[PDB]
Amino acid sequence: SKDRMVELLQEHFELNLYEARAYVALVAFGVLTPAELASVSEVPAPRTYDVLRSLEKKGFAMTQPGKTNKYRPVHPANVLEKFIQDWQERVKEELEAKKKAKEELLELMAPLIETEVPKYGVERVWVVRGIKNSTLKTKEMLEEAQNEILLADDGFIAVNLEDDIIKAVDRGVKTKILLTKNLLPRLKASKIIDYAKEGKLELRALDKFDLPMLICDEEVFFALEDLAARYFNYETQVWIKDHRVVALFKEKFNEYWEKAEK
Amino acid sequence: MSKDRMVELLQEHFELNLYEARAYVALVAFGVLTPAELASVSEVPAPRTYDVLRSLEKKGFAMTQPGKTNKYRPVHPANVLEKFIQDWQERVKEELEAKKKAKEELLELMAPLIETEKYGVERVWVVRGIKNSTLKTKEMLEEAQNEILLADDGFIAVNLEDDIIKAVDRGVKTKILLTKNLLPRLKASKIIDYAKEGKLELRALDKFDLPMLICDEEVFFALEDLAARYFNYETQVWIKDHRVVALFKEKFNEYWEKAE
Amino acid sequence: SKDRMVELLQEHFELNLYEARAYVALVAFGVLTPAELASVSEVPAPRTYDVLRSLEKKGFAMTQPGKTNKYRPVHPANVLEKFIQDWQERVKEELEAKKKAKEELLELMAPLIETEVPVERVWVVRGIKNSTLKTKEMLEEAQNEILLADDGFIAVNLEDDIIKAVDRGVKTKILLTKNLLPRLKASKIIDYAKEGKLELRALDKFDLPMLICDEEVFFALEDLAARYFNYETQVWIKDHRVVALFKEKFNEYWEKAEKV
Amino acid sequence: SKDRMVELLQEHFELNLYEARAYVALVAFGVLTPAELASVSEVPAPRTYDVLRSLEKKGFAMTQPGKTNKYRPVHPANVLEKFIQDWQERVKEELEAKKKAKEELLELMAPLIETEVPKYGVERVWVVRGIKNSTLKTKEMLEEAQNEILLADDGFIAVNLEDDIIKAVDRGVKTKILLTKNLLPRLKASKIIDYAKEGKLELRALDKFDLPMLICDEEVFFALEDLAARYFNYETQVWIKDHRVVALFKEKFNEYWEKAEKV
DNA sequence: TATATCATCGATAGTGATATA
DNA sequence: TATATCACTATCGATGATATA
Repeated sequence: SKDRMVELLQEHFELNLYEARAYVALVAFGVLTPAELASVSEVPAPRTYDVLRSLEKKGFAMTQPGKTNKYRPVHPANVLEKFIQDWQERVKEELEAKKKAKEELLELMAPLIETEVPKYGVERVWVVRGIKNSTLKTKEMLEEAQNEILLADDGFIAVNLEDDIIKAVDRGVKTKILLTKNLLPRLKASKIIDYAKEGKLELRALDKFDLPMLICDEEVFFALEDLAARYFNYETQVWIKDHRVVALFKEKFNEYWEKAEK
Repeated sequence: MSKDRMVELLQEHFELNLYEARAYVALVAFGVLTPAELASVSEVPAPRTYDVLRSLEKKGFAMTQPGKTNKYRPVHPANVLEKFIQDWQERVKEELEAKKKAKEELLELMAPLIETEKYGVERVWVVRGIKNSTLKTKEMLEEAQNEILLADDGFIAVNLEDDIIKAVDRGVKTKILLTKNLLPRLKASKIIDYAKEGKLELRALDKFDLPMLICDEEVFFALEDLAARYFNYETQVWIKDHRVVALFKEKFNEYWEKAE
Repeated sequence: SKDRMVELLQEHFELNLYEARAYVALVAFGVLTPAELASVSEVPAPRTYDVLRSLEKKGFAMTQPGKTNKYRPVHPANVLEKFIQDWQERVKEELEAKKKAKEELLELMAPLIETEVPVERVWVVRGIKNSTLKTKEMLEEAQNEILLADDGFIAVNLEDDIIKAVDRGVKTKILLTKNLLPRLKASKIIDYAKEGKLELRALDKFDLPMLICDEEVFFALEDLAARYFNYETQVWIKDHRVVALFKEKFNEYWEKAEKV
Repeated sequence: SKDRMVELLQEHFELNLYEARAYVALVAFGVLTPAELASVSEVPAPRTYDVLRSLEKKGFAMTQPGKTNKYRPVHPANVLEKFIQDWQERVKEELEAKKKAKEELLELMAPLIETEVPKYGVERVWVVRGIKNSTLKTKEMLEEAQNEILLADDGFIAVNLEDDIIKAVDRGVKTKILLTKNLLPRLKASKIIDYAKEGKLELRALDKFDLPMLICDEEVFFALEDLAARYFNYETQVWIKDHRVVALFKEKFNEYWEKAEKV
């Protein structure tokens, strides 16, 4: 059962193999010198000196310093109990430290904490050119619109999104639709005209506007004008997610909005 | 030191490594992240983001977002951080109980070995560390038969009130000299009950250079070296010799004439 | 041995745990044997020898005349000061190697660089600290107009590029926040401002800082999280309609700005 | 060469192999996609994506975010210079941090600084037995005595150390020698008695004192009385280095001293 | 014998390669 | 073609064994 004594020492009292063996030897034989320890234990001769000295610091042994160091064991009923008590104080301090750390981390993370869940990533700028990619990107904006939808279309949009707008409107999203006159001839409803008549959305027409745009909440979608590209529907478009930037486009839209209607 | 301070604290007290700590701040910062997005916005290497995010969920700091494409959300700091300390307090409670079990079992195993602890023919021993003072002074108290002279600076016999009271019950004459700063510790103590009841003498003094414990013909004292104390390696001596004890006893009686 | 001393040593003086402890021990006790070091410290006995040998190689300890392997500490005032000196020295050495490398790189990349003309009309730059990596190209390419509303990051340290553009007869309007004014003391921009070579106004604040050069515009987005990680997004757009839009906003700010 | 450019990038601009290769490719070809980068560089296909994004953050590239990310290089004349400048600020901050750390370490170590050289160790307690070890230990005390030497000998000190005492005295060490009367018969004529007569040291004799001791400065050397052992000269002796403890023994010596007879 | 040193393990952490629809 | 993951290196620090004179 000496192995058991040694086993319980390493596991619950911060003693390593040799230190555990050394202490067990002391209790059993009483007073030992490093050399004597080597002959009655499994502690290597060369190590018994620092192992006994080690126990000395841990409170497991008392010593007679001299040419020949004598070591006697502390009564296990004392050292073992003293340890647990000491251990409990160390644990209390570590607990106080973890709690302090938590309070600090919480104050630091307060400003950084984000309650909005990123819908399709953290990117706030996206460059689109394809007809497919332009369509998907626009559908995302409308699908995620919550407050307002401002659409100034001259025809740069590759797809008719009557259903996506109407789906957005039925969700309670305020919608303003601005069209060029020579799009109405192809804009026979096909709803929207219906929703307009029913006052479910606003619909105004204008002959000319140079900066067509799609605004959804705090996002804007616009093209970098390229007349040739627009024909091939490969015109470069930009999506931006920023209230400052969108607020600017929103001012431009309202300038258009107050100038025409049919 | 804002973000980095957060990564600092996380690594120091919540067992996250550097990459895990960074990953968690990012999650909290951006709400949701792909392993790719994480590598992009953070100093966690791309090839490591995958395992790093998997390690965070296993540690309870991150949850795998519904569906696919490997999207991870952070567990709210108030939740994970509070939960971590709880579970840690839980594991500590478990260990504290295992220690108390081990002690009992060890004492059960060491009973046979200790025929005598009659503690030897040696008349001098050294003990390292003031925290280890009572590991010897307790044996002095239990063996005392006639006299006890204790001038405590707060370390000689800390938490040995019961052994002192017991010795008194055995008819050992006891004189206790304390520094006035130790008085409050004696409020609910049973020692005052014995002092005013005249079972032992108890006096106080602002300070005295040489704290000591005398029991019969034994004496215990500490040396004084600043460096040694910084390392918890102060030297304390126990001597069993009538001439030397008589010498220390004279010093005690000098102090005792100035107390209370 | 305050844990904080060992802490600082590891953080700022490139000692490992055992070495940091060893050095405190030396200073504490003045002279130590490898054996004595292991005894009084938490440095393993089997490691004290190399650890002390490593301390001398790092200049923190000197080998006592001996010869029985006794080690003394180099006084903190000496070793600590010398470490910083040598570190300042190595940094000076590296700074020169960097400037050499730069020159050599520019010489090697010369042949490659004939592919520079800013087809694409939009680019993104990460980090407000990287703004000028693009805004510098804008300024040098400016031919007709320059409209700069700076909050302190748009065109930091680009005074010379601005002055140069003006010299080429490019009309310049600079709108600054009043907190940046002191930075212009004796600056050459004021010399041109007072000489009527450029307009310079100040404003308490403005939401959308920007740089307009000809038909190009440069601006930053605004996300707190992104800034914590040095990953703020900045956009460069080359489009007359969009520039016209931003120029309208600029002219709104410009109508409210102090003449400076 | 391409190797030289990549080599200077890794060494002085905090770029790793792939990042360095990637940047050099950008400068050479202008605008690249991750897939394009793989076909004109040594950057592994699977890595080109995170490698290009990495440069993006370091200020070595500009990007068009989209399904297919396009990357353009920053002009090396700009990023390289910007780097050196940024790096100089980081070193500046680090210097302030090292210096601050130094001020604190100095304040913390001030009380701990030790000017006294041990000579024979840090031990302040030593247990000695035997003539050899008892003799050597006493010779050391006398060798290191600087201020005072107090000797109360009844014969427990074993070997006669007249020469070690006289050597100490000639060094300017104040010496008080207290002896038992029945040890005087063995001291004439040599040598201590000569120094006593010449008033180079004090010499007093006393019939009885129960606690013999050797005091050197802040060290005391005494035996744990064992008459049987003392005959076999194997009596247990203790050496202690402490001003408080030595001060106590010194009071006892002085008690004996005021009771002894001169010469 | 009592001085003086080595060997093995696991975990970081930086860095260049490899694998799956 | 993009995603997903691995593999090697050196250092640390913890722990159990070996080497001189």
